[PDB]
Amino acid sequence: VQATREDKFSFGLWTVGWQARDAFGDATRTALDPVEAVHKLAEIGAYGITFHDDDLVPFGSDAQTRDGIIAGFKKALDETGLIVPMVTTNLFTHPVFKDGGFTSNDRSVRRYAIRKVLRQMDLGAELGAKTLVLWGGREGAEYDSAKDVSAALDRYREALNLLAQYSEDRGYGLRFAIQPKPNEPRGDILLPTAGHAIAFVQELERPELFGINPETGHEQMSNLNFTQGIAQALWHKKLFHIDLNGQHGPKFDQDLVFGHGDLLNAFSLVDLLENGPDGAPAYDGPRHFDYKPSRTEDYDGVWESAKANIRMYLLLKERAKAFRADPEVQEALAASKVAELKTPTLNPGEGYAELLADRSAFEDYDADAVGAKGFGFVKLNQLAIEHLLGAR
Amino acid sequence: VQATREDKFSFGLWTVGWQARDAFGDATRTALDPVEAVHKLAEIGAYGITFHDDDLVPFGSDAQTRDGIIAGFKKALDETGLIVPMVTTNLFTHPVFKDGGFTSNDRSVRRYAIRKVLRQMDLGAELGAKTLVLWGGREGAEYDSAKDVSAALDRYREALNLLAQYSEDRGYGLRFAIQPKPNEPRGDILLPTAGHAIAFVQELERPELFGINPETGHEQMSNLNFTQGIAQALWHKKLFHIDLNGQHGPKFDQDLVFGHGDLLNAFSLVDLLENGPDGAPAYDGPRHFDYKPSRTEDYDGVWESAKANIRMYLLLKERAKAFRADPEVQEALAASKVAELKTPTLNPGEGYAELLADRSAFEDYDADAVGAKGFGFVKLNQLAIEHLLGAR
Amino acid sequence: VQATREDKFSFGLWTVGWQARDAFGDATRTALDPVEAVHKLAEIGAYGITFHDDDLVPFGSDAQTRDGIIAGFKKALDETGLIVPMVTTNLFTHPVFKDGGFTSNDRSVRRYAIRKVLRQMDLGAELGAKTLVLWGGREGAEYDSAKDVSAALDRYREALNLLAQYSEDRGYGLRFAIQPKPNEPRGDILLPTAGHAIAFVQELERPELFGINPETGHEQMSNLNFTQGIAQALWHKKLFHIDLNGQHGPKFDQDLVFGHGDLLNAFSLVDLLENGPDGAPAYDGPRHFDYKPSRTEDYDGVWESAKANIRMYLLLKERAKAFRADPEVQEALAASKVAELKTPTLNPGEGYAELLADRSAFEDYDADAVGAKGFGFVKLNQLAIEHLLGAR
Amino acid sequence: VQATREDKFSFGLWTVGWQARDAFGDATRTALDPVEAVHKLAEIGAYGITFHDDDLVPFGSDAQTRDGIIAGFKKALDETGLIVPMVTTNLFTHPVFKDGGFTSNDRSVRRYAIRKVLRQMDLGAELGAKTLVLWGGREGAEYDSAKDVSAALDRYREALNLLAQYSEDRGYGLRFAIQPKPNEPRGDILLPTAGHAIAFVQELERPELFGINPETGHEQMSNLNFTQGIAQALWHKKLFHIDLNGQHGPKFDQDLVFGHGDLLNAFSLVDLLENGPDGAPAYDGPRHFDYKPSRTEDYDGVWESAKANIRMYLLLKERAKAFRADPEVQEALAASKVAELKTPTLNPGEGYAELLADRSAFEDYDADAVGAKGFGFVKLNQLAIEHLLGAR
Repeated sequence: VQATREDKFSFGLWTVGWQARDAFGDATRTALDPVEAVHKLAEIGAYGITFHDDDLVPFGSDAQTRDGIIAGFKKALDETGLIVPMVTTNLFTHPVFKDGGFTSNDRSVRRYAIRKVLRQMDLGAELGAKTLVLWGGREGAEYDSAKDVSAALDRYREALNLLAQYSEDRGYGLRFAIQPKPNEPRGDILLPTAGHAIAFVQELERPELFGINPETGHEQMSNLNFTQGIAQALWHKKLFHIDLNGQHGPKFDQDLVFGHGDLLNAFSLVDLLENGPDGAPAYDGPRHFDYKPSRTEDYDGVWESAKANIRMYLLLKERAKAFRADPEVQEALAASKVAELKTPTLNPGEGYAELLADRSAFEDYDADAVGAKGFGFVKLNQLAIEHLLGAR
Repeated sequence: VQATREDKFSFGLWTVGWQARDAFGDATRTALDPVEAVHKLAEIGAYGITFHDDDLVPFGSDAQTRDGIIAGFKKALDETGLIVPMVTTNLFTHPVFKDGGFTSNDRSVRRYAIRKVLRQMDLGAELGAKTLVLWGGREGAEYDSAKDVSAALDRYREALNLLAQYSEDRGYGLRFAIQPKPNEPRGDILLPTAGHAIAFVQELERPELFGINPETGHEQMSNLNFTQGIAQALWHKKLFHIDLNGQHGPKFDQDLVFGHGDLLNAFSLVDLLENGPDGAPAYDGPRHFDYKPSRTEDYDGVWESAKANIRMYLLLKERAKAFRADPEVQEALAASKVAELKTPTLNPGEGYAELLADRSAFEDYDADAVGAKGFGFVKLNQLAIEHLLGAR
Repeated sequence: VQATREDKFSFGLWTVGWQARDAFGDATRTALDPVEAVHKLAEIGAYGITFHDDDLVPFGSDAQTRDGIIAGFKKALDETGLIVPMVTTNLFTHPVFKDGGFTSNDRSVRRYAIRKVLRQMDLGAELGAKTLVLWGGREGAEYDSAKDVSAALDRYREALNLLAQYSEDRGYGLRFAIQPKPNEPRGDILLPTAGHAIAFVQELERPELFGINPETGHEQMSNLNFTQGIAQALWHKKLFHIDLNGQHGPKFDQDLVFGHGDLLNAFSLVDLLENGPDGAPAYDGPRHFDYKPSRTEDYDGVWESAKANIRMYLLLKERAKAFRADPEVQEALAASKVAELKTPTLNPGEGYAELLADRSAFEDYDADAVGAKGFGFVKLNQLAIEHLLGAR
Repeated sequence: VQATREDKFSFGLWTVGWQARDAFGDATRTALDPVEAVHKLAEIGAYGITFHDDDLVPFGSDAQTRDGIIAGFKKALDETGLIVPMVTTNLFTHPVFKDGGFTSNDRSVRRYAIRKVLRQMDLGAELGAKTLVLWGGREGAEYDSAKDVSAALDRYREALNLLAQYSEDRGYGLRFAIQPKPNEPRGDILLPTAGHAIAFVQELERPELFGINPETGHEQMSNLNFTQGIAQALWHKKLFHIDLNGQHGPKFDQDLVFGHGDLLNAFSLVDLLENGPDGAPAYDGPRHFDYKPSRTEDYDGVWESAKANIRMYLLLKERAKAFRADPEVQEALAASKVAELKTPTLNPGEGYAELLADRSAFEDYDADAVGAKGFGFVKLNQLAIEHLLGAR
């Protein structure tokens, strides 16, 4: 197939730009020029590009340089038609953030971190970004007695309340998306799952401005069901953005191409995002790829891997639609009573009083006869997979 | 040490009463009489006993039979002085619940599930229980297409709103605590971690009546930090109850004695609960043990294991107390800046305008000098362990 | 695609016959009659059936009874043309085996364990079985001080040496296949991975008679690469049998249909077993399915799930073949140097003296230049996945 | 507690020398001078130091430089009395090794990796090292079709056979220790566990010169029981060296101080190594710490962490000793029949025929009666933890 701008495929500058310096070895690729990145991505079908302040402008660039870089970057966008849907801030690389940005034990670091973000907000607003992604990669601990979690949540909240305040006052219209991750680089990161992140956001001052940006690999690092977590995020209406990639369970963060890790779950995820109610997608934001071209690859492998992300999503989309359109699947869905879950448990107007009065719901209920009937889930699963294999 | 009623140690009837029939073998123990369990627990120092409806009254007992059991039960409670702080309902054993209770795809099962729970609420309220624990062990799926999560959350919420209503109307004054679990017995369980359950609870009609009942091993099954998740539950003020046990990371649910799994996390958990703010404990509900005496043991091993739970908690408590009263530990805390996280990042009355104005927060900030100072976290962790080891 | 006797699909009596009584609920299916099982399996295309002693003859049947059952069973075999390629012994269900069979701390249980297996060997010999599978499910511990691992290995070895002696004296011609599992039902099981089992077998008196029977799901419970461990087993020539099923990482043993867990790894496994050395399979034994029909299914679900196992294998086989026959794949394989690994590092007759004399292997070697060339592994992976999805 | 040279504590130069550049941030510490490291370690009680060729001599130093560095290093060992018990080679950092050393698909890289190692062998022999540790960090893959495992094992073997030939011919008297790791940095590494490494070594030309160097965190990354795995290595007599550190289950490689991860397992481990047969340790080699001072620390934190390792080991030893010496433990050990596993299952000269004629081993055996006696394992376990806690 072919990607259109309506597919809304976006990529971070740090994805195709990863030089491949891992925890155990040196970089295997030279630095990627941002203008070239813009050009290369425009060519493969991306509709937008994202970045961390520091991916674009080298940490400690004088005003002249910074200004210089931005203007060249704006031209490239101009020329290519790519947009900047989201921007983020690097609060994890520099040694000053070793104990965190917003929740560093050191108060001076917290103040500095806020300033660094305000500044990226400005650039973001100027480039037309709608979302500010916040990844607290250094928020956490290696040792339990080293971090007061309650105080850290207070400080995290305190910093976000301020960012919302500023954005609203400057009229930036940004939405904020917290990105949860269980560990790496800290032994344990605060807001470890999509769940914890949603619960937190609900405690902010203007909760309507905050949501989450879950990443496939992060939930899988804890062996959780990504599709199921996204289904909950959508239920809450907190899916502000999504990062797609691949992972092979609980181990270091792999950042593989989307669909190169848990293929079955990548299939069900695409199905959930696209085969939304009223035919339409359940999610309309950017389909952002936060992945890394393997260290064994050169620049050709890099563009090949960028294209693979798009091809995987579109191939899966195609099979998810065929799946839902199959009359035999329709028959299996019915036998499994998937849609019966959408009908309220109670009849309209019934409350506990009427439920208590219904002998058929308890006193005369034959639990044994109901318990003997199967749901036909295995057959339904087998049909889904045969659709994925293109065998039907 | 010896346990006092003030310690509030409670056990489920199903813990010391587990007959040890696992997934691969027959029971190794004969059934425990509930009255006998009441007497034995009182004798080891428990202050309360809890139970699932089906633990006390065999599924399908006629009313005469059920009435008799309840009366003998109440007599034992009376005579021993034990209380019933929480009650729960078995919505997972009978074949009828193979696809869940409140969220089964089958509508009639959902109606029956609610009635089973309402009936248990009556019995709980009559025994004086203050909390109703909800463990949706069968709410979930083995295959992604078999369950509409959104519809499932709607149905879950629909059942919970009804229960709150009934309780409030009857003046039962119950609090509801959802118990999260990632998997087992379903491939994936809905509301998999404490975070997911908290975010869900926030969407109910009367959220103030709802909290969580997190279990040590359950969060460890996802390799998450239990103490850190408890800290967040406390920050939200949703820790209504707690289940203590042991686990060895991601594998089947072991239900070992508390402290027999991740000892270091058990230590930091007791520190968090007892050395709360203002000298006093941060948590005041029951310290409930939801564990299982190993299948290799006989009734002597069962009582030994019940006592081991209490000993474990008291030994860790003593060490946590000594830890904090150690001037060397205090000095390390000060050097690590733990308490400085409790100081607002912003000055009183300071807003973004003033922050933007502070050149010491950015323009004149020496990130490099700050970045080079060590936090002394290792030394702090070492003192903590020397206290646990009784080496200090 | 349809199954042939040549495909060698076999199933354990205990797979389709699993009543779905799990660690948290009652059985949802009635007992399956063995003669019935033989007939149904013959019908779906199985070439053979396997069983534990206790699956066929209920624990403690008198000889008359036992004798009667065997006679009926052999008749069913006869009529359908099904063989018994492997047999095993239940050394895990009965309470006497709570601390192990061959490695129980209790000497009398160890003696009894051996007698139970000798007895099963005679029956297997009688039915024409070629392999004796040994799954030491109760060998291991919950606590480190409870089991002397060294002594346990001595006793595991003592028992196996005896079994081989007996088989060899009697002329049974059996091969012995140890089945590794990391945990469940015990906290930790002895010989936890394919590797631990192979290393152990190398220490027996007649090692040539011993190999392993690895199970997809068991290696995945530790997050290991199943295909890669099978490759090592084949390298050692110790792959005597294989148990296929599905699993979703580290959690309780799921026993899903083959290919319903890690699909990518199911694909690479079929490629490995089938696209062997010549053109011929690299493995010639039974393709045994050790799975469980989900607890939510009735007998229609049971037969559907049996067929799904065969269907997944044949579908993956078909795509593995197509993958290897593709010119574009051939090209990608050439660019990634997969086949260059098969060429010795040393030239014929070269030793350390000649290597040391080669300035080009070190002194004049341009490591920087070589390190800059890409392997094109992502592209190769992408072609494989597209073959799997029937996209090419 | 004080460390003596008889304790044999060793540290890798790359441990205290780790500059704390992780996968997400820059170094937080400056480089450590080898000579200084030597003086500092001597000072905290270590008996020896180890290093990777590239840790001591910067990759690509001329012989003049190389020679100079070796001379100074040699002086420091001289003055301090420290020895070099083991050396290793860096076959993972440089980009050329992106697909492995010995198993790179590129033939030239394979020739080069061997040369790199022969050279390091020379230096090792000159400094008196007795063990060559091989950590195949880059041997493996991210994608199944990219690496022919069988060909890889052949090439791994070919390289090792040459190394042993050379050492034996030059009369170096080295022992080779393969260090297993499941993943990181490759998606999956060849020889993922202690078990796989042991099986592989058994296939070499001179297997008696080869063993393993297992690391605590490596086995825990797969959630395996490190103590039980060491016990197996000991049973095989392949424990040639051991790397101690801490880890919190399946996640990135943490490399915490020994005992700061799974503390209960750290305890059973010291017990296994020290309370060997007849008072004497079961293991005699170096107790090497392969850990990293947390990224949040400065040089102060670095030395602290170095001493914490020694401290942890000595405190555990002390408690393991006391545990075993306790008559109450001695009594519990007897009741649990731990030592009965040491008695052969068979009587002297007893074979299959005598066992088949023994009616007490089967026909007249009361499995139900034996199945009901408890093993008293929880109680023994509780005694161990009370000893660890200093409460006994």
